[PDB]
Amino acid sequence: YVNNKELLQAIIDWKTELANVRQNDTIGLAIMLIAEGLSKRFNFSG
DNA sequence: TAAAGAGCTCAGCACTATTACTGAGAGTATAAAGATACTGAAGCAGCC
Repeated sequence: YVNNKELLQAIIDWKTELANVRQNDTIGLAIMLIAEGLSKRFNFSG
């Protein structure tokens, strides 16, 4: 799906900003992505 | 002797405080996981 590392980056960055409102959606798109990919796991998707 | 006091405490309907107790919530950091048939109607598509 998606490089875990870049996600660490984005979230570190929203950490730093929340240390000041919203967050980037890059990480949010990736979240949708990973949710939907897990959905196709084998116990579920049944 | 026996009708008649005044009270000693036991059925019989609540009440408040209770006690499991079921629900709402908040933590979660390995993975990449298909054998109708027909008619019709606008839209699309090429043309002088």
